[PDB]
Amino acid sequence: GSSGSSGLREQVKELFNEKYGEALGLNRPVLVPYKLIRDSPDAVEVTGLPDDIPFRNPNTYDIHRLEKILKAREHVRMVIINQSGPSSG
Repeated sequence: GSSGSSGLREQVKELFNEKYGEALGLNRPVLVPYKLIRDSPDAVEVTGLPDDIPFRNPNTYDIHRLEKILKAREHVRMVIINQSGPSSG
């Protein structure tokens, strides 16, 4: 319930998605199966995120977190714990 232009949200979206891709060893951004990771916390590892900020759907965070995350976009790093992905899609 605010006025302006919700961009960060999307920015963060592509961010987490971007990380996933790189983590998957791909060269393209891929959505993050938070639903899975949720039930399976030993599926993908998420790090680099800002302190005092967990790792969940970017569609909930606040201007701060949204920014913090973005402020740690270069720090944010994903590591495939248990999943393994194919090559050349």
